[PDB]
Order: sequence, then structure tokens, then C-alpha cells
Amino acid sequence: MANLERTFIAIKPDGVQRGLVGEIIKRFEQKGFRLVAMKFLRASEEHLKQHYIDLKDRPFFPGLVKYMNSGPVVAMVWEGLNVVKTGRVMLGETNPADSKPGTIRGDFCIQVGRNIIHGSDSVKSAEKEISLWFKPEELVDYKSCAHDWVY
Amino acid sequence: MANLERTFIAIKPDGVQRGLVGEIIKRFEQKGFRLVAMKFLRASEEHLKQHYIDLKDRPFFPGLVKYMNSGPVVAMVWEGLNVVKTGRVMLGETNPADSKPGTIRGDFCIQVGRNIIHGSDSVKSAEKEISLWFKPEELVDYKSCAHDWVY
Amino acid sequence: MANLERTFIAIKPDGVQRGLVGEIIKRFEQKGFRLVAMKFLRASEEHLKQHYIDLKDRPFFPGLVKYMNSGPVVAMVWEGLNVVKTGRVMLGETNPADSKPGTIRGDFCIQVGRNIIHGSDSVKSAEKEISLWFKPEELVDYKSCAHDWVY
Amino acid sequence: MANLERTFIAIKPDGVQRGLVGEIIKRFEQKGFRLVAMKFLRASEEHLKQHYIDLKDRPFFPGLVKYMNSGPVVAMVWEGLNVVKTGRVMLGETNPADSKPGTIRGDFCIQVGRNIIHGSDSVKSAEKEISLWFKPEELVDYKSCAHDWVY
Amino acid sequence: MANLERTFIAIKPDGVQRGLVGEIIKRFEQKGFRLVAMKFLRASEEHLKQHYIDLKDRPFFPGLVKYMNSGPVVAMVWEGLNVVKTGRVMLGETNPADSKPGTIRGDFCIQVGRNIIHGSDSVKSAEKEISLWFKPEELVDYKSCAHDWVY
Amino acid sequence: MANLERTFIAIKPDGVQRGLVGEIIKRFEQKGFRLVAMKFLRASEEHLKQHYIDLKDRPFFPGLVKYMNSGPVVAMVWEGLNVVKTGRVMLGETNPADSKPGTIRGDFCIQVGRNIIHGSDSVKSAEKEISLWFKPEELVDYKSCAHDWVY
Repeated sequence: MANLERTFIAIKPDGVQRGLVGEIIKRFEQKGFRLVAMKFLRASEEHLKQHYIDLKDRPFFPGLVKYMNSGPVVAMVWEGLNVVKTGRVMLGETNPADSKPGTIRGDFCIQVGRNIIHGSDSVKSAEKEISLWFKPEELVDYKSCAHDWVY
Repeated sequence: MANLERTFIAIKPDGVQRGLVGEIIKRFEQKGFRLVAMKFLRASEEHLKQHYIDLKDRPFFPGLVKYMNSGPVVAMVWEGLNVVKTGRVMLGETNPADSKPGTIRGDFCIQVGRNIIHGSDSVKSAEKEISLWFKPEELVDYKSCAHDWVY
Repeated sequence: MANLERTFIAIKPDGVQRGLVGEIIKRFEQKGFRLVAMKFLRASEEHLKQHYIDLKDRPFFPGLVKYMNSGPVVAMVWEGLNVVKTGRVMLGETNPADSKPGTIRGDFCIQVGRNIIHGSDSVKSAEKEISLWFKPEELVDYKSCAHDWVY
Repeated sequence: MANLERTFIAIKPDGVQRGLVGEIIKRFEQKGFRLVAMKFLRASEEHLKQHYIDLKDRPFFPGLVKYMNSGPVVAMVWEGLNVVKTGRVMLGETNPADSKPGTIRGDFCIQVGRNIIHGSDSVKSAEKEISLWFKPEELVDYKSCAHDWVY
Repeated sequence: MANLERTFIAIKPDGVQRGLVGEIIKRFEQKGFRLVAMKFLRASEEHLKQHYIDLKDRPFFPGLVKYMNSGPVVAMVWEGLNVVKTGRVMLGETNPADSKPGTIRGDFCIQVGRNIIHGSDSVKSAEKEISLWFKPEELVDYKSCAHDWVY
Repeated sequence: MANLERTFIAIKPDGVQRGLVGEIIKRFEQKGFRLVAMKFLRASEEHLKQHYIDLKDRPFFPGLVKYMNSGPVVAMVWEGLNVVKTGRVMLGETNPADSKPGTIRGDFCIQVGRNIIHGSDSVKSAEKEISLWFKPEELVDYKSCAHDWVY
């Protein structure tokens, strides 16, 4: 048929620390998705509270914010037909315990607390996050040489 | 138981173009299936119409034929206990959208139009396709050194 | 939561012969599990009968014993939150025919007879097997440098 | 020783387009180097002329600038003992024809024109480039959990 | 330058038997070389003697022929700037003993008797071999979607 | 031749900690070498002093002993034509700074202090170490199914 899309994928502190950046990026590349934007940064607690506003009234919130600020993250935007839905499928269940082998979480992590990566839950959330994490001039627009072979 | 089998596996133009030949063959090798035959060729529209006879009364047919002729493909025959059934599972759903991560399609493609590969839907179709794509002197008969460790 | 765990993973003769030792170990490593103990040995028929006591009445038993003694195996102990349950999920169904792509059996084997690997079915079994296969001074205790990033 | 170091690694338009970002990053990670900074951008011709000042009189200069602006690049900073020297070794010869198998260039490219990646030629150049490509607040400082095992 | 090229690459019986087809093809794909033609067949002793005419008066010849006929091989043609020269470098020394790690032979074989693969020693030999192993209508002519990113 | 051989390969504490066990083993497997014996253990300082007798009068000795006892190691014995010589080539230079990309050390480590692995320098040393680290009954003798394809 219906239309392509866009999604926000972020590699959490543990994913970076355990050296899974290349593996994660590689997987998206080999799938046929395109890297619109990518930056490495240590998200401030302020920025993170904004990212987790819908969970500010959840027990874990404080820990989650302290957590995501403990180390640098890799924030990215991937484009493609249904990126949000399939992207999350590639990520696996948010709880590594339910993530099936073959998926990023299912292959690389164990606990929900340390689930190495984040994927937007919907197109509505995707655009929100993308705006919160990226500046419009950061989203690079180019055309993949194999685009016509993926679509 | 009950008996082995044999199936027709074809790597479509997009699979070849995006450089997934080695990956796809490799996957079948590591599983324990044996390469009976393999050839690289640009299937003529005529040959393709024959391959897709059961879909000659379907809207997409004309495009499908034009499609499969746009570039060379890698036609192969793989032998093994239940190759047809398991081979397809290894391929993933025909619609990349439903292909689960870990499968060829699930890991390498996005759209059904460009689903990089083809596997026989049944033993009956397998034998038909094998005959349509290969000459009897092209199916090599040998024995894998690890055969007794697989079976 | 609730508590960690510990499980017994054994790479069968066919798994060793087909050179899948590195792949199998690698997989457990990348998941975040820790190698507590590992040894390479040709399990005697006596030792194997003990391992398969619960099946000493079934027709396959004598073959299974002769089988597992036909070549060396790699016996290991892996520690982690829910190792027994997730470990088996990583292994796939005991019957390679039902093992999903992405899993060890699903990627590397075909027949149940030659299913390349064994994982404990439960914590109760795990501890039994661990005792049967390893000596208490063989289970090494150390701390993975990325432990706090997995947990 | 004697002291660590810091180097500027940039994945050129062709390296991105051919989907080698993950492979390249992965290699540096597995080596024990640490990602200090990373950003995805389409370097402007102006910015590129500055990057290639020492070559602004050579026959190729204009082409080189037009080239590097044709698609987005991945700019990074890697830290580690002798990153500049070893990093380039990992990259291979600047001319893919002389790059040995096992290296990034030796494994992934053919022509010098399209040599997929750039590595600083010296610590002096490294700091220059790092300043030209990154803002001081972009270089993230954290400690790898396996630092004491690499050092 | 000066001009491209084309070369004859053949995966010997041992390479096929040990399951290195996917790995070897994959390596050529990731380099940017294009598969012009590929077939799976058991080279007849007669055909092989022709291939080894320049060694028909050498001690090993008799065995070499018996050898190459013992199992099926994978004959292929790869196009690219300097394929013959670089292709051989990718293969490693003909004597696995001197093949450096990172090369096909260096990573996968030990003895010269079983050196898993063959590459043309020169453009002149290449064309000879291509003609001896392939029929002109078997060399497929297409254009890789990433061609302009490789050259 | 002239004759086969055998060698002692030990994965050091850092190699284990950084999760490179599967990678290292995998590499020896894919080469065609056979695993004769393997055990996981924390080598006592006593046992280590014996292993490093020839260096007991060298400055670093005390540290080297404390070092190798800091974590568990994976001790193995690999059989094959020229294992000692080629094995070390696969390991790379003892000083990771000189280890070429493609080799274990060249791909995974940086400092000599933490060079992740050990390989015997000679057949004379190999047998010494093998005796020092393994008990005769631990060296398993079996035959690789692809032996005739490697030799």
C-alpha cells in the first residue's frame, strides 16, 4: 501494494557494550531496508523521560531512565515497506524470554531489563520518536542501487 | 522412517542481483541436503510460461513471466528426507511479509513481488519442475561423505 | 525476577563429525549464557545406559547406546536465567522435522536419529545429568565481564 | 606500552550502497576497538573539499568531491592502542588491487575509485579529520566492559 | 583504468563434499565479481585430460584425472576488473601449506592433493578453460545493480 | 607427503571472557583439523608455572602466571598434517600488533598481554604441553567422515 514507511530503531547501552552494533545494522541491511539516519550519543535523562512519557507513571520509569543514560546508544531511522511491523518482528518480543531464535533479541539477549534494542511500536510512535531523536536535516534521502530488486 | 525425496529450488533474478546465491546454497548445505543438480541461466519467457501454466489464467501472469526473464536465475535440485516440505520451511512464507526471521525470505526480502527464491510446493510439482528445468543427465548421483551422520 | 539456572548441553557424535561444535558453542555465547564446564569424550555404553535409564525399556535403547558411543561427544554445562527452557528453544524440537529455521537442529539436521545435540528437559534432569557427566571440581565458577549488561 | 589513540574511519557512498556498514563496524568491534562517535550524513562538496585540501590540485580532486557527495557516508571515530596504524591494516591497501584477502577492501571491493572506506593515514591527520567531521560534544566517552580483557 | 576480465573458477570434488560451495560463491559475490555462468557436473576423465593437457606428461596426471572424476564439481565463470589475478589471490596459493589465512584455501584446506578449488592461472588459460567447460550460450549476460558502485 | 602431527591450542582467559571460543574452534574445524581432546578448566598457578618453565627467569613470569589463573581456559589438542606450523599461522603473530587480518589474533585482539590464545611453537613443545595438560585417556581417537576429502 500500500505504501512504504519509516521506523526508529535504537540500540541500547547493553547492545553497544556487548558489541552487537554491526550485527544489528547488518541484519536490517540484508533485509532490504534503508538507513535514513544514524547517530551515536548518550541520551540525557531529560531526553529519555520525553522518550518514555507514556511510562512516567510506571514503577520502573526512574530505573529505565537512569539505565538508558548509563551508556551511549545508536539511534537510527530505517525506511521500507512496513518497516515498523516487520522491524519489530526482526527484533523479537520485547521480553527476550519470548523472543524466538533467529531474531535479534532471541539470538543475543536474556532479560527484559537488558533487551539490547528498541523498535517503534507503531507508525504514530515512529514519527514521534524520529522527531524526538532526529533533526529533519539528519534524515538523508538517497536511493539504494538494489531498490528495484527489493520492490 | 518413510523415504527421502528431492525438490526444485530456484533463485530468482533479484536473489542473484542482490548477491544471495552463496547464502542460500550454504543454508541448504549446512542442513544436510545434497545438491543433485545446479545451473545458471536466464529462463526464456516461453520456458517460464510452462513453469507457470497453473497461473496462466491469473492477472499477474504476464508480469510474472516478464519478471523471471529480466535476469538470470540459479536452478537447483536438492535431495533429502522431506526436502520439499522442510525446504519450503527454510524458504519461509511465499509472502516475505509472513516469513519468519531465520528463514531465507524472512532474512533477505520484503515484498512478495521480489521474494528472491522459489521452492516446489509438493513432490508432484517437484518432479514436474525438475523435468521442465533439468535434463536427466544433469542430475548428478554421488554420496555425501557425512551421509551416515545425517541419516 | 526469579533465579538463574544451569543446564547440560551435549553435542552428539554426528554434531562433532559434521563440524558444528564452534557454531553450537558460539550460539550459546552470543545469547549471554556462560560456560560452566566443558569436556570432550567418547561416552562408554555403560555411562550412556545410565544417562538413558528412563528409556532402557524402549526398542531404540540398545541402538541409542551403540549410537552415542560411536563417536566422541562434547559435554557442557551452561548457566543463565532459565537456561534449561531457553536452551531447548535454541536447540529446536528434538525431532529435526519440527525444529524451526533459526534453531540449531532447524539449521543443521534432518533426522531424529541424527539430531546432533542434547539439552536437559528440566532442571531436575539437568542437575542429574550434570552430576552423571561432570565431577564437582570440573564446574568452573567465574564471572562474565558483561554480566551486568545481560542482567 | 606506549599510549592508546583515536582514528577517523569513514564508510564511503559505495560501501553504504552495497550494504557493508554492519560488516565494517562489526570488524572493528570484534578487534577490541571502541566506537567513540558515529554519524550518518551526505558530506557537502564544501566539507569534502576541506577534507581533501591536500589534494585540491590533483587531476581527480573535482571527481573525488562530486563522488563523495553522491551518497551518504558513515563517519566514525574509533579508539584503541594504535588505532590509526592497525585500523588502516584492517582496511587494506588504499588500492583494492593490493589489498590482501582478509581485509575490508581485500574482501569487499575491486577498484581504487570505489574503495568503500577511508582510514586516517596518521595521528596528525586523524585529529584533523576528527575535528573537521565531528563536534567535540559528539565524541562519547564510556568504558567498554571488556576493556581489562583487551588491555 | 585498463579493462575488465573473466575467469574460470572450479570447485573440486572435495570442496563440494565438504560443503564449501556456498562459502566460496559468497566470497566472490561480496567482492563485486559477477557470475557469468555456473554448472554442477562430474567431469569425465576424457574432459579432464583435456583440461590437464599441459600436465599429461607429469607423474601425478593419472591420479589427478581419477581424482577430479571421483565426484561432481561446480564450474563457474566470474567477470570483473582483473578477475584472474585477484581471483587467484582470493584462492590462495595452490599449495594450501602456503595459502595465507583469509583465503579460501588458507581457511578451508590442508593438503595440495585436496586443495578444494581451481582458478585460471592467466587470461589466456581462462579463455581456454571457459571454452572447454562452457558452451557459449551458457555465459549469461546481465548487469549487476551495484555495478556503478563497484566501478 | 611426510606425516600428520598434533598440537596444543589453549584459549586464554580473555578469549573465553570475550566469547571467542566458538569462533576459534569453528576455524580449526573448517580448516580440516580434528579435535583430539578438549577441556575447560582454571589452570592453577602451579600447573601454569610448569607450562611456563622456560620463562621462569623472565620479568613477566609472575604476572603471566597470575594472569592465566585469573579465569578459565579451554585446552585442546588438534590433529592434522603440520598442525603445529599451520595452527600458529592461523593464530597469527604472538604479538597482536603484527598479526595479520584474517588470523585469530589479527581479527580479535590488540595487546600482547591479552592475546586471547596459545599454540605450540614446535612438535617437541606440542607433545610436552599435551602431556602436561592432558591425560592420555583424554585424547580421543576417531575418524573424521571427510578425512579422505582433506587428505
